[PDB]
This record gives sequence, structure tokens and C-alpha cells, in this order.
Amino acid sequence: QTREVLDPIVASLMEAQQIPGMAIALVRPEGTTISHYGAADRETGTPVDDDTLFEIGSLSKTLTATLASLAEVEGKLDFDAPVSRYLPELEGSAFDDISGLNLGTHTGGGLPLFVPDEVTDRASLMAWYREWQPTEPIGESRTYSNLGIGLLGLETAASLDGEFVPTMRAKVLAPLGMQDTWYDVPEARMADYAMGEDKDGQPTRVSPGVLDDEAYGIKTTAADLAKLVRANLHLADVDAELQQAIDATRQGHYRVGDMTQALIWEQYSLPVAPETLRAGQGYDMILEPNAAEALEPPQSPRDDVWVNKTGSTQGFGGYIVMLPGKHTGLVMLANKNYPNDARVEAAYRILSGLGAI
Ligand SMILES: [Cl-]
Ligand SMILES: [Sr+2]
Repeated sequence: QTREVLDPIVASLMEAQQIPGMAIALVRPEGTTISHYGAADRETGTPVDDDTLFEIGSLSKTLTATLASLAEVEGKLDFDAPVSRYLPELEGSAFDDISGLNLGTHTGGGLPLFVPDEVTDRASLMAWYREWQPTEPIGESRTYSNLGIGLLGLETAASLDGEFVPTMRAKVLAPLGMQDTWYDVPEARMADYAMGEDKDGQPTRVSPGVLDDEAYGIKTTAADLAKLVRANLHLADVDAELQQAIDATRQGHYRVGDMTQALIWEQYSLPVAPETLRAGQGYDMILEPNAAEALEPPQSPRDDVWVNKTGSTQGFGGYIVMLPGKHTGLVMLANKNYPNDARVEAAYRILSGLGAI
């Protein structure tokens, strides 16, 4: 059925890219199909199953954004207000002029991609934030940043008067039914934890780091993410505030060439060519500052769009795609960091083969 469309494309993808294992969820109106492929660990040959946990890396940022947006709904966080307002430890710094909205759309004044080596903890981090000088016009330039989204998650935590991961647990994960979603994988589940594989074919597993939780830290299943995507597509039974919070994450906030930057979710109007999609996942978009223009009639979630998000670690490769107007979504997790082109193409082929595009 679905499986007849899906299975040969994933088989071809897994061969062409030498991916040990994948887990795939297709959300549609009529229900969700979970499919598992290959080995969770290439060495042992243990198959991927219902309980296999994958690093999603940068995909974690959508959870961070969801929780942020939920603090905003509850009236505890204002997205427009300066960050120093909820983190007063940063008064007098650049963050008097940078907002939570800026942080969730990567328009926080050129905040770099990585946490610098010198920053080894929260104190050295806040100190680094205090000193840092912007290198690009705030709100007019997009630079993909772990420092920024992470700061959004500190700010959100602060404003809800709690710590990040337990607050995320109670307010987003648990209500969505995402009990296989872990920031720190418990001892009992380690046998379910997929082993990753880099582009030279080496075993690799993410290491702890500052802001790992807020930026790239989740390990989870395809089904759990299907629950988030399900909510986004309004096919879930969810609390009304959480549902607004989730919907608010899909508001277009800035234009960046062909791409509309929402709250971490990136989107494109239909019809869209795969090349455009590839451009959005490429060096030019990810590793360079790109002019951004704030959307002034600020856009309600659209229903004629490709909404997507990539996630990688050194040994894992994930991608989510949502077509809100067809109530259709795709979660593909892999335990190999395989190129973003292969992701967009496999996605497109899948969704086109199903007739969603
Ligand atoms: Cl980093
Ligand atoms: Sr941490």
C-alpha cells in the first residue's frame, strides 16, 4: 500500500548511502504508518524496532521552540521583549536589544553556530554572552546558531521558573505522549540506543556539551516525533494551549530568499522544486549569514506549504516534512549522517509517490 510506495525508495536510499538502519513514520488522515529498517548497530546487527532510540541532533530545536512558544501562550514569555528581561544576568549586553523571537528564527545579531571551546559551563557561557558583540544587523540577518536556540531555552526555563528538561518533560513531551524521548538516556534503555556512523563509516555517539539539551540533545523514536508532527497537522487530541503553542511555531516570521523562517521550522510555498529545498539545507544557507526580512503582516500558519527541518549529529541523520494542506507528514530517522540532498530527494519521492505533491 503505502508500504509498496515507501519500501523500495528506502531500500534504494539505504543502499546508495550505506545506512545501517532507519525508522520512518508517515502521518496521514486515516492514520500513522511506522516502518523500521536495517540494523540499529552495524556491528551487532540488532535490528531497528519500536524501541530503537535515535539521536536527532538539530531536530531537538523544534521541541525547544515549542516549549518557548508555550511560555508565550501562558503569558509568561513575550517573544518581542529583550532577552535580558528574563535573564537579568545579561543586562547591559547585546541581549538588551535581542528578543526571544530573534533567537527562535536565528536572527539574533549574528550569533555563531557553535559554542566556543572557552565556554565550559553556564557561568563561562553567561560571561561569554555578556561580552559578545553582534556582527550582523539584528532582525535583518539569519545565521543558524546553537548559541541562540540554546539561549532561547535558558530564557524559556527562567520565565517558567524551572529547569529545562523536566519542564520540557511535563509541558510538551508527556502531554503529547512522547515517553520514548530522552535527553539523557537511562541505563535500562542503553540496549535500545542505536549506534551512529559518520561519513567515513566509523562508530560514533554524541558527546555531552553546554546547551546540548536545548540545541541537539534529544534521542527519540520515529513514532514519538510522529506525535509532534501529528499535533502540528491537527490530527492529535491535545490541550488547547499546547495546540496554539504548536500552531504558533509555524507562523512565518521572516523571508530569507525562497525560504520562510517560522519558529525554527523552515518552510516553502507550493509548488516548490527539490533544488530549492536542497539550497535551504546547503552551505550557503546554513554556514553563511543570509538577509532576512521581517514579515510585517506576520503570517498565520499557511496550508499551502512544504514545512521541514533537518537534524544531524556526527553519526545520525534525520528529516521531518509536513504538508499541512494535505494533513500529511514524514519522519525519517537514520543512524548515519547522510547528505541533506539524499534526504530531500527521498522525502520528495516518497510524498510524490503517495500523491501528496
Ligand atoms: Cl555546539
Ligand atoms: Sr546539559
